[PDB]
Amino acid sequence: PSIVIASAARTAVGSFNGAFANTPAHELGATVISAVLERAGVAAGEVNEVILGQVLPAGEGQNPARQAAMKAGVPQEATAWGMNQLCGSGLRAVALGMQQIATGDASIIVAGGMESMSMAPHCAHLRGGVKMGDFKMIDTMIKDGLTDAFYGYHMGTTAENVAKQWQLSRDEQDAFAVASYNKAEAAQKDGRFKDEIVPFIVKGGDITVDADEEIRHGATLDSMAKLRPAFDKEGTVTAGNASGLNDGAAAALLMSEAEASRRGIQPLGRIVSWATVGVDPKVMGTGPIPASRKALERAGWKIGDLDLVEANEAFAAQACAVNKDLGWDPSIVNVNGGAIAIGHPIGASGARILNTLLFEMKRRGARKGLATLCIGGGMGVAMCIES
Amino acid sequence: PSIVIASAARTAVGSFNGAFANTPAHELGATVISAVLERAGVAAGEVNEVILGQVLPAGEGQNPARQAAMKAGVPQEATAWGMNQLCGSGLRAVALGMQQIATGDASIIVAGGMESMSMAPHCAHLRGGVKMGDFKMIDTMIKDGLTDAFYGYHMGTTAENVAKQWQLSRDEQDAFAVASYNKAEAAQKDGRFKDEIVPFIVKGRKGDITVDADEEIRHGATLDSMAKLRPAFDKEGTVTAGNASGLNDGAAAALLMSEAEASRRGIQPLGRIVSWATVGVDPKVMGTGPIPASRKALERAGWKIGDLDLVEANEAFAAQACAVNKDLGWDPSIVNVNGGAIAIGHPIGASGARILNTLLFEMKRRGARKGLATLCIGGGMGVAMCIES
Amino acid sequence: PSIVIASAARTAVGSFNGAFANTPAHELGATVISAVLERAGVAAGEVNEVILGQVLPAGEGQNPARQAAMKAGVPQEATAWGMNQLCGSGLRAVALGMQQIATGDASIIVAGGMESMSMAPHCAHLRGGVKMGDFKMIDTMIKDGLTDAFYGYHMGTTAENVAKQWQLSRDEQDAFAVASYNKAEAAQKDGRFKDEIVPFIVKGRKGDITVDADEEIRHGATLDSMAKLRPAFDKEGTVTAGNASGLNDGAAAALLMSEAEASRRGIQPLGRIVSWATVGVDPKVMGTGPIPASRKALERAGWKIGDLDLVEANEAFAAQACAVNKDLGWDPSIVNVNGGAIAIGHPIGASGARILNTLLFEMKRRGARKGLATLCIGGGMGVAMCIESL
Amino acid sequence: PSIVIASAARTAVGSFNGAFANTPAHELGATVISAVLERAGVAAGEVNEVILGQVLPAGEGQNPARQAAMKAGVPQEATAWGMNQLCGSGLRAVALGMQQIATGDASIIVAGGMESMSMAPHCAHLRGGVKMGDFKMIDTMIKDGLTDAFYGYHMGTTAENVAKQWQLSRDEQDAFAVASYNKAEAAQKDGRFKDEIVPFIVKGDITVDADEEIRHGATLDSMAKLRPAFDKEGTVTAGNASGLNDGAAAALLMSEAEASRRGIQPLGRIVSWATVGVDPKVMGTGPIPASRKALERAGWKIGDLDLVEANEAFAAQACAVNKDLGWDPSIVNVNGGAIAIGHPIGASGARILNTLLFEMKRRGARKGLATLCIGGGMGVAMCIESL
Ligand SMILES: CC(C)(COP(=O)(O)OP(=O)(O)OC[C@H]1O[C@@H](n2cnc3c(N)ncnc32)[C@H](O)[C@@H]1OP(=O)(O)O)[C@@H](O)C(=O)NCCC(=O)NCCS
Ligand SMILES: CC(C)(COP(=O)(O)OP(=O)(O)OC[C@H]1O[C@@H](n2cnc3c(N)ncnc32)[C@H](O)[C@@H]1OP(=O)(O)O)[C@@H](O)C(=O)NCCC(=O)NCCS
Ligand SMILES: CC(C)(COP(=O)(O)OP(=O)(O)OC[C@H]1O[C@@H](n2cnc3c(N)ncnc32)[C@H](O)[C@@H]1OP(=O)(O)O)[C@@H](O)C(=O)NCCC(=O)NCCS
Ligand SMILES: CC(C)(COP(=O)(O)OP(=O)(O)OC[C@H]1O[C@@H](n2cnc3c(N)ncnc32)[C@H](O)[C@@H]1OP(=O)(O)O)[C@@H](O)C(=O)NCCC(=O)NCCS
Repeated sequence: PSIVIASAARTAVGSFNGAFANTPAHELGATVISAVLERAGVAAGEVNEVILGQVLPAGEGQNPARQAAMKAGVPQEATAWGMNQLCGSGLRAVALGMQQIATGDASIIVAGGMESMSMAPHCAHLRGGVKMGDFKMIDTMIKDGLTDAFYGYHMGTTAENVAKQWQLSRDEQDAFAVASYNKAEAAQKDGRFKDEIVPFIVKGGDITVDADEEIRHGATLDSMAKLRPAFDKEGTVTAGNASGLNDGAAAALLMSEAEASRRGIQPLGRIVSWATVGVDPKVMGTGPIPASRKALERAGWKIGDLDLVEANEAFAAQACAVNKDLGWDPSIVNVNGGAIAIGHPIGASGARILNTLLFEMKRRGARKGLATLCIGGGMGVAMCIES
Repeated sequence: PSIVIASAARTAVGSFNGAFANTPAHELGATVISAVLERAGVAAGEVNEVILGQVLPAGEGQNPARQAAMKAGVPQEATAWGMNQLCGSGLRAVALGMQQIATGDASIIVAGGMESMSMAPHCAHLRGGVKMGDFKMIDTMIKDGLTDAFYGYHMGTTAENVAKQWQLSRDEQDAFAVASYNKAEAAQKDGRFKDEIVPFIVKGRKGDITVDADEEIRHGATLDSMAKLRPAFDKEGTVTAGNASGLNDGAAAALLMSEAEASRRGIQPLGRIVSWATVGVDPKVMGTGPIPASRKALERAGWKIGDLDLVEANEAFAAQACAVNKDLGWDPSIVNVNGGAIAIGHPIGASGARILNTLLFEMKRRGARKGLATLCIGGGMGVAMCIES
Repeated sequence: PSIVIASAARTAVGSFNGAFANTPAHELGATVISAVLERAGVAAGEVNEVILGQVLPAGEGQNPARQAAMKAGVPQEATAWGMNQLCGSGLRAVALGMQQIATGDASIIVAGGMESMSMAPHCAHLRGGVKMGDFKMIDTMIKDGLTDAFYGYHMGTTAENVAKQWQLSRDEQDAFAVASYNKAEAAQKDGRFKDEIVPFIVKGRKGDITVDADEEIRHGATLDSMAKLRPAFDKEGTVTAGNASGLNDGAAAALLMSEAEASRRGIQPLGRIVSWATVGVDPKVMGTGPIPASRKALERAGWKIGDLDLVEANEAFAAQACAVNKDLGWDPSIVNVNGGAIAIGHPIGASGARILNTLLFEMKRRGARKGLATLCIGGGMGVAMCIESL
Repeated sequence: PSIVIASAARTAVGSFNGAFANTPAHELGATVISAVLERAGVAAGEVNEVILGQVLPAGEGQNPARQAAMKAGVPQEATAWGMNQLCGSGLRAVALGMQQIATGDASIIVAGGMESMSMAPHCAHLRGGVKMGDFKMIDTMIKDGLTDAFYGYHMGTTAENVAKQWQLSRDEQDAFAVASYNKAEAAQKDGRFKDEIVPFIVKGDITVDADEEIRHGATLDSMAKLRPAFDKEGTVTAGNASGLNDGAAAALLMSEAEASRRGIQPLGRIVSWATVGVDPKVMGTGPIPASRKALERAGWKIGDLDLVEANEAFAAQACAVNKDLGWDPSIVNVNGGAIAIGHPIGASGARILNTLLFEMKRRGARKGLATLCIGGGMGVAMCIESL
C-alpha cells in the first residue's frame, strides 16, 4: 500500500477583495484539477473521486466539489464531495484520498482544497420571523471561519493566549513576520513559485493571474511596529504578524506507486505517514506540536531526519511556539516564506503548503519533508513526505 | 481488517420548523454522540475522531462537528470534522470512519450525520456593495441543498425526468407513497422505532419538551387526499408534496470499531460492514444513482441481489424509488419494511445514517443476516453499503 | 371663513400582526376615503385634495396617499400627499386641510391618517458595502416611529420621565389603564363605535374576512393581572405593556368643506373647526405636549377649560395621560368617555384622526356643544383642535 | 395677508454617493435652516414652525425635520414636521408654510426640502417570516421614489411616453440636455450660484460649495453614444435625464408687514400657487395645467412672465412643457436645470425656488414662476413677484 503524489498545482493566492474578488471557489478549484491531470499526463476520465476541502461554501450551490470536478472535465462517472476541518481541510483531504487508494476502493484521486473568502456572504436566520426589534446580519467568514465556537472570540485572541503563555513579545513576533516576508519576496523574484503555480484567467478584458498578490514590496521592521493591535486594545497580534483573508485553491493527484510506475510518471513524493491530534481551544496554535510528533512516530523518523518543513504561519505567535517546542532547524522551516506573506485561504491552506513543500524538495533534492498546520477549535494535522 | 458497528442511535425526525425549529444541528448531534457511547459501554475519553455529515452549516460556527463532540463529552485531545456529499453524507461518513480504523490510524470512531434545515439562514454577498437596485436574499437550504448547480432546477425536477424516462404514472407514485405512509404508521404504533430513537430534550424557557417520536408520520394517509395535491415542481408534472420527501431536522450516528476490539470489551455489535461503494450518474437523472452503487457494493461484497434479507433504499421521491426497485428487481416486501423518507422525513446531512439505523435495528429485530442501505445524491451520485449481522 | 367637518369614518383598530397583518396602509385609507364621501353624499369627482398622515411608508411605493385616493375613486385631476408629524399626523392633516379651504385654494378636502405598523419593514444602508463584520438590520417601526432621535431611548422611557416628575405610582397607572379598558369594553358592547367604524374586507387567500370591531379591546381586564406584568422599558420602572398603548394598524379620515358649501348641499355637519394649535416641549417629557397645545387652542377659540363638554385626549401612556388631566384640571368624567388608546389601540399615523372620529360621533349622540381633541407627539410636541357643533 | 420670502439658501447639490455619500438629510437641512436665519437677521428663537419636504426618510429616525430644527438652534417650543408630495415636496412646503401665516396660525416659517438619496437603505418586510424560498431586499429609493405605483415602471418610462406623444426625437432631447449643461457650467464659472449656495462642511473636514454634478465640456457626440437607460429601444438616456442627488434648500417666510417692521428687503412676494393632477402615464406634463392655474390665480398672462424656473426631470418632459405653454425658452432656466445641476427629490422644489429668487434680484425681474412635475401624475407651480 504505497501511495504517491504524481503531480500537484495551485493557483496564486489572491488578496481579500482583490483579483479573485468575484470568482467562486470552485472556479479556482477546477483550474487546479485540470492542471494536476495535465502535468501528470492522466486523462480526466481516469479520476475516480475528487476530494476538496472548503470551509465557506454558503451560496455557491450544491456540492461545490462536484462543480469543480465537472467544470475541470472530470466525467460524471466519478464522484465528488467536500469536507471541513477548517484550516487542515486541504491537508486532511489529501490523507483521505490516500486512504481511498490504500483500502482498494479507488485508484486515482484528486485531493486538495479551495476557498473564496471574498465571496463569503452575510447571513441571518429569518424563517421564524422577526416580530420586533433589530437583528444582526452575520458575516459567515468571521462566524464560521474565524470565531471560536466555545469561547466566542477570534482566532487572533487564541494567538494572544499562545503569546502570553509562551512569553512571546511584540518584537519577537514582528521579527518572525519580517523574516517570512523577506523569504517569500526573495522566492517570487527567483521564480521558485512558478512550477507550483498554475495561471488562472479571470474572464471579466480578460486578466491572467499567476503571481501571489499578497506579497508587499519592501516590508520594513519599522512599518511592522507602527501597526495597532487588531484583537486586544493592549495586545501583541497585529495585521503585520498575522495571516490575512485570502482566496485560492490547491490540489494534488494521488495514485499508487505501482500505478505511477506503469504510467511512466515520476511522482513528487510518497505519503509515508499522517496524523491529526486535538488540543485546548484556548491555544489552538499549538496543534501542530503533538500532530507532528505523532506523524514522525508513525513514519519511524526523528525530528533531525527532516530535510524540509512547512509549518503554516496562521499567526507569528503560534509559529514561534511550534518551532521552539519541536526544536527543528528554523533554516529548513518555510524556506520560501509562510502564510503571513503568501496568504491564508482557509480551505486551501493545507494543500497550498503541500505544493510548496513538494516542489521545493525536488528543487533542492530534499529527501524527507513534513507539512503541518494548526486548526481552529484546538486541533492539528501533519503529514510526512519522502521524495 | 474487520470493522463492526458496535452501537447506533438517532433522534426523532422533526418537521420543518417544528419541534427542532430553533435547535442547532450540533445539539442534535451531541445527543446522538452521547447515546452511541452509552449504548456500547464506551467512555468518551476513548473516542479518536468524530465524523459528521452536514450540508447546511452556515451560521452555526466553526466546525459544528467539533462543537457536537465537545458538548457530548468527547475530550479536546480527539479530533472532529464535517463532510458534505449531500444526501449521502450521513452514510459516507460511516464508510469514511470505517477506513480510519482499517488503515490503523484510529481505534474508535463516531460517524454519522446531523442536519437542521429549519435553522438554515438566508444569505447574500454584500462585500462589494449594492450601489443601486434590488438584490435577492438567497435561501441557503434551497440553493446549497435542493437546487442542481448545473441545470438550476429543483431536485423534484430530476424526479420528473426519472418518472418520464421510466414511465411512472401519477397513480403508481401515489400508490408507492401510500404504502410508505402505512408502513411507517404501523411501525410507530408497534414501537419498532423505540430502540433506535434516543429522546432529545428541547431545553426551553417556558418548560422543557422531550421529543422521542417522528412527527412527520401522518395517521391515515388516504389515496384520495394524495390525488388532490398539486404538482410541486412542474405545472403539468407528477411529483407532489405527498409523493416526495419533505424538509426535516434530525441527527444519527454509529460507533465504529474493529471486530477484535468489540470482542475484547464484551461488546455485541449490530453488524459488520462488508462493503461500500459510490458511483456517479447524470445530474439530470440523479435518482438513478443508487442503481450502479448497489451493483458495485454487492459486487464488492461477493453477494447477489437474492442474498439480501433486508433493504433500505432512501425514498427521496416516489418516482426515483420505484425505478430503483424495478431495476434491481429485489422483493419489495423487504425494502423499507417500516416506511421511508416520504413518511419519516429526509434530513439531508443525516439521512444516510438515519436509514442505516433503521436497517441495523430491524435486522436485529427479525434476525436478518444480510442487508443493504443506499441513497441518491444530488448532482448525479449514489452511495451504498452492505451490512451483515 | 368657517370650515366644517361634513363626515367622518375610521376602520377598526387592528392588533399588531393581526387582522391587518398583510394589508398595506393605503388599502385601509381607500376604504375610509370612500366612506366619508358616501356618508356626506359627496362624489369622489368633487374632491380637490387628499391629505393623509403616515409615519411608516417605507416599502409601500410612491406617495401612498395618492394610491389610497386613486383606489377610492378620486380622479387623477385631484392631488394627494402625505405628511409626518408622528403621533399627531392624523389630526394635523385635518388642520392642514382646513387651511386649504381657508385660503381659498380648495373646496372639498379629505384629510386624515393611515398606518400599518405590521407592514413596517426592516432596513439597512448597503450602498457603501459591508467589507467585513456584522451589520444591523434596523426595524423601521422602532427607529423611525418609537425611538427618540435626541436621547436614543424608547417613547416608553419618556413616559417614565413623566411619571417620576408627577410622582405617579404603578398602582395609579394600572388603575387608569383598567378604567380605560372598562370604558372601551362598555362602549363596544353598547355599540357606540358602530357609527364611526366602517367595515374593512380583508381580501385573503382562503376567503374574505370583514373586520368591523376593534380587536385590541380585551374583555374583563383585571387589576391583578395588570399588576403582575413586568416593566417593558426600565428593569425597575413603572410602564408596562398593560398600562401602555400597543402597536396597531388602522386608518381614519374626515371630509372638510366650508359651512356655506355644506349649507348649499343640505349637509348637516358633525362639527365646526373653531381653533387648532401645536406647541413643542422638551423631548424628555414628550407626553406633556397636550398641556400647552390645548391651552393655546382654547385661547385661540376664546374658550375656558370649563366650557368644554367633551375631551378626547390620546392615551399614549398611563403616566402621560394622568399628568395631562392633573395639569389642565378638566373633569375626568368628560375625558375619553368611551375609552382610549390603551384599550382601543394606537396606530401612530392615524391616531390623530382616530380620536377625532370618536369625539365627533360622541358629541352628536349626547348633544355636546364644545369639544377638544389633543395628542402628544414624539420629539416633544403637542397638537390640539377645538370643535363646535352646529 | 401678503406673504413674502425674506431669505433663501441651499446647499450644493451632491452627486450620488459623492461628497454627501454618508451625510444624513437632516444634517443638510440644519445648515440651510441656519443660513436662511443669518441672511435675514432673524434669530432661531423667533421661528414658529419648520416644514421640510422629504420623500426618503427611512432609517434617519423620528421626524428628521425636528432633528434639523433642533440642531440648527430652533428652540423646543417651536414645532416641525415633514411632508411628502414627491418631487414637488420642496416647493409645496413653501406653499404650506405660506398658508400658516395667511390663516394667522404662525408668524415666521422656515419651509423647504431635504433629500439624501445616497443614504436611502434597502428594506424588506420580515415580521411574518420567510418560511421557504428567496425574497427581495427592496431599494427604497427606487421603490418609494422613482417607481410608479400604478403601472410599475420607472419615471424614465413615463418620459418615454411623453416623448412618443409629443414626438420628441433623440436628437432634440440630446440638444436640450447639452444646452442645459452649457448654461449651468457658464453660470458656475461666472459665480451666479455663489449667492444661493451656503457652504457645507462634511465633518479631515471637506467644505462643499459647488455643485459637483456639473461636467465641464459636455459634448453632443458623447451624448449620442449613450445607450437608453429605461427602454432597450427608447430615447431617454443617462445624459438627457436628471440623476440621483443629495441636497437641501429652504426659505424664510413672513408677512410683508412683518418684514417691513424688521427693515428686511424680501426676495419676492408669493402671489399665487397651484397644484393639479394629470395621468400618471405622462406625469411630466404636470406643470402644464399647474402653471396655468397659478397664472389664473395670480391674474397674470403667460406673456407677463419675466423669468421661469421649470425643473428638468427629463429632456422629453421639459421640451413638451415649453412647447405647450409656449413661453419664451430664453427666459426658462437661464442658469441651467436639473439635468446638469441634479435632482434631489425632496429638495428640488425649493432648489429651483432658490435659483428663481436670486436670479430675479440679479436682473431686476418683477414676475417669476417656479414649477415641477410630480410622480403619480401631478404638478405644482408658484408665482413670485418682486418687491
Ligand atoms: C488583519 C486582520 C486581522 C483584519 O484587519 P484588516 O483591517 O482586514 O487589515 P487591513 O489590511 O484591511 O488594514 C491593515 C492596515 O495595516 C497595514 N499593514 C498590514 N500589514 C502590514 C505590513 N506587513 N507591513 C506594513 N504595514 C502593514 C495595511 O496597509 C493597512 O493600512 P491601514 O491602517 O490604512 O488600514 C485580518 O488579516 C484577519 O482577520 N486575520 C485573521 C486570520 C485568521 O484568523 N485565520 C484563521 C487561521 S487561525
Ligand atoms: C415537495 C416540497 C416542495 C413540499 O413543499 P411544501 O408545500 O412546504 O410541503 P407542505 O406539506 O408543507 O404543504 C403541502 C400541502 O399538501 C398537504 N400534504 C402534503 N403531503 C400530504 C400527504 N402525503 N397526504 C395528504 N396531504 C398532504 C400538506 O398538509 C399541505 O397542505 P396545504 O395544501 O394546505 O399547504 C418540499 O418538501 C420538497 O422540496 N421536498 C424535496 C426536498 C429534497 O430535495 N429532498 C432530498 C431529495 S434529493
Ligand atoms: C409596550 C410594548 C413594548 C409591548 O411589547 P409587546 O411584546 O408587543 O407586549 P405584548 O402585548 O406582545 O405581550 C405582553 C405580555 O403582557 C400581557 N398583557 C398585555 N397587556 C395586558 C393587559 N392589558 N392586561 C393583562 N395582561 C396584559 C400579554 O398577554 C403578554 O403576556 P404573554 O407574553 O405571556 O402573551 C409595545 O406595546 C410598545 O412598544 N408600545 C409603545 C407604544 C408607543 O410608543 N406608542 C407611540 C406613542 S408616543
Ligand atoms: C438615468 C440613471 C439610471 C443613471 O444611469 P446610471 O445607472 O446611474 O449610470 P451613470 O449615472 O453612472 O452614467 C452611466 C454612464 O453614462 C455616462 N454619462 C452620464 N452622463 C453623461 C453626460 N451628461 N455626457 C456624457 N456622458 C455621460 C457616465 O460617465 C457613465 O459612463 P460609465 O458607465 O462608463 O461610468 C439615473 O440617474 C436615474 O434614474 N435618473 C432618473 C431620476 C428621476 O427619475 N428622478 C425623478 C424625476 S420625476
